[PDB]
Amino acid sequence: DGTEKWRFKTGKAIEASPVIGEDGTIYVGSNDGHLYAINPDGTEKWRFKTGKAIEASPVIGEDGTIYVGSNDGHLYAINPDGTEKWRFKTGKAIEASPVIGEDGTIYVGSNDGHLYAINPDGTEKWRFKTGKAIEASPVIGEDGTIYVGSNDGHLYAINPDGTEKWRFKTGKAIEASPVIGEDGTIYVGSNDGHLYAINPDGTEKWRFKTGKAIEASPVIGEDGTIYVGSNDGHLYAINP
Amino acid sequence: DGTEKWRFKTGKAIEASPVIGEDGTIYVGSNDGHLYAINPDGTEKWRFKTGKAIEASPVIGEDGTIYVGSNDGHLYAINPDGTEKWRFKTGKAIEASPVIGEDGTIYVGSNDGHLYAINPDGTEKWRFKTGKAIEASPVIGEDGTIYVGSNDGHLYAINPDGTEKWRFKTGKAIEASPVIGEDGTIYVGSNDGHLYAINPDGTEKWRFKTGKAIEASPVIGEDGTIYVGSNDGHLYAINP
Amino acid sequence: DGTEKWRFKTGKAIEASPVIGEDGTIYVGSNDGHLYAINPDGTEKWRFKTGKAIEASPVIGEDGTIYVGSNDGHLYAINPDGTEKWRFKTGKAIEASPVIGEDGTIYVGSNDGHLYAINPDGTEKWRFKTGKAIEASPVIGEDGTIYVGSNDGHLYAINPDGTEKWRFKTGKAIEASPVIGEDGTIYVGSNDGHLYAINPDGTEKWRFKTGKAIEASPVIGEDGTIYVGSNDGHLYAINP
Repeated sequence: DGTEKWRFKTGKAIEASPVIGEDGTIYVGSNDGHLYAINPDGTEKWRFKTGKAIEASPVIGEDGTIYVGSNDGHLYAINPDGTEKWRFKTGKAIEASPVIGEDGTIYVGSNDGHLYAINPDGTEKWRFKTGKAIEASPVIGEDGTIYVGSNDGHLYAINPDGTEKWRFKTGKAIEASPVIGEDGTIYVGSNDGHLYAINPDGTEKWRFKTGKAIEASPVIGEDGTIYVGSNDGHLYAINP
Repeated sequence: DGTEKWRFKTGKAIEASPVIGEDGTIYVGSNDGHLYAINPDGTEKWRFKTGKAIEASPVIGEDGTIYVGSNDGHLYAINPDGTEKWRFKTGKAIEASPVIGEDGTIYVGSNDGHLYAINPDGTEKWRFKTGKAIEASPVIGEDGTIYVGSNDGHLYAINPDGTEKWRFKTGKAIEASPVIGEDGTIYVGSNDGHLYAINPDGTEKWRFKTGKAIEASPVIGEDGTIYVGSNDGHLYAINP
Repeated sequence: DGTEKWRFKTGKAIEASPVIGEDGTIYVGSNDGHLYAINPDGTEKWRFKTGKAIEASPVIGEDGTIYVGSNDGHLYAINPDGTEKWRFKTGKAIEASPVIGEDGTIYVGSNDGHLYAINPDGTEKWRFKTGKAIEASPVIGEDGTIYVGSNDGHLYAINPDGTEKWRFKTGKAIEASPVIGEDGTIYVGSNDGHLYAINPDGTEKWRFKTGKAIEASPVIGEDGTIYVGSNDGHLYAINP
């Protein structure tokens, strides 16, 4: 019917989608700086205040921990009861959701330029410096490789140990996460106008030219077609 | 009497009107990336190479410098002899001509969402955020239909062959990806404030009005409840 | 492979050059629907909210009223203090700037097919119906005849009372304003690839064939030579 079941009021705009935990608790971040945990009936289970607006959806670990990045520059790990498990400070805002690896390692990009890998107990496992701010979420390959784009124009493939597997130079800032095809091909769009297809070894498979910047990730069809939007007003379907 | 006096070939389409200098010189930008200076007899005085297509007409200051924006993202200041005076870098393409203040400041807009005021020596006086139009990744239904929301305010349903299956008109730009439910209902938020529920055939099933723009995708719970946040501060829970 | 399977136009957000008032204020219309008044120091003087994107530059009249068309269908009249003086509702989006006659009448085209004549107090003096959307501003000859091209392919010559003086058929949509020579000749470019020169009585003086569509208005040199760019790649100089 499309009728309102309930509405929950936070202090400022909600910019990131909510996420539902396994017991039905709904979590949403708000530009008022708080992460909210809402019961299915619409009543606040708890709030948790960070220092500034939360732009990115939170992410839930298998033990129920809630991970959220804040414009205050910290990644917060929050217990299911709303108490603080730990906080991990990067130097500038965190604009995109963290990602959790198989072993529970939490990867998060920061506007300070680094990709951070954080242990389940909150200590730094390592950092990886790039040229400029990281705007989009990292993506993990089937073999444990962590791919991350940077406003430095480069796509970085990072080993689980923190060392560089390789980098790939595009002409201009990358604003969106890459996507991994069925055969390990890594697709990523750049402000240079090109959609790039990278082989798992870091070599360029091909590149597809549009007229203006590509600002959202591509998505891959059942038959492997890659669909990408461009700032030139078109959606492109590209043969593999 | 309508006879050809001459013709001047460039690389690609000429999109904008030419501009005539004080001394009869005709300036014209080309999609070929170049700014051409043509003499009154049709011979070429000089050309000037930008990195990408020029879409808009150049402007001439009082001292004769020729200003021209390019899709390469730079505003170029050209001396009357055809040498570069300076260049001013923005993040994305410049699609409209600059305009010049009385004190000689050059104002230009960029696809990076800003209006730039540039001092006549090519340094930045200030910038003003004018609002970037955002677009989101497309989404694919399980029958193959590709769904993408547009800054013109439509959700487009595109068939796998590239033909339009239908379009659904919302009142303002759609900034976040649609989300499809079990029964195939297509959910999408608009900057007009509504969450829309579309049937697979492109007809409206219902609409749910919130106070302000919806900027992030909705999420469906396991019992069918639709959750969505709004720029009005609320997270709304909606029945199917 | 990496070759293009197809492309689909999803609607490009258009923006127009800013306009400078006589006190120094810079005016820009935005994708988000606002007209922004920016002080010369880069601070915001005010913002005026329309319902959808503004695609054409504002125009300022004698008394300082600021006129701006919106994709919400309305032509707006704003006071220098950013208050609404009046609004005028057309059937569809307004894509090109208005023009002000010598007697203060405000002329504007609409995607609904009509050219509207509006009094400085917001009431409708008349409306002229053409077959398809009006994409480019009208032009006023020195005897007060108002010329407007239309996507229906005709150039229309309208008397100041709103009655058709004459129409002139070209083969396809006219996208660019016409231009009037000193002897009264009306020059118009068509998507049929021809530059038309039209006598004040609506008879055809001549036509000049380029290879592809003409997207921008011709410009007349001081010696009468007509310059016009073409999508065929050339700039043409044509004798009067």
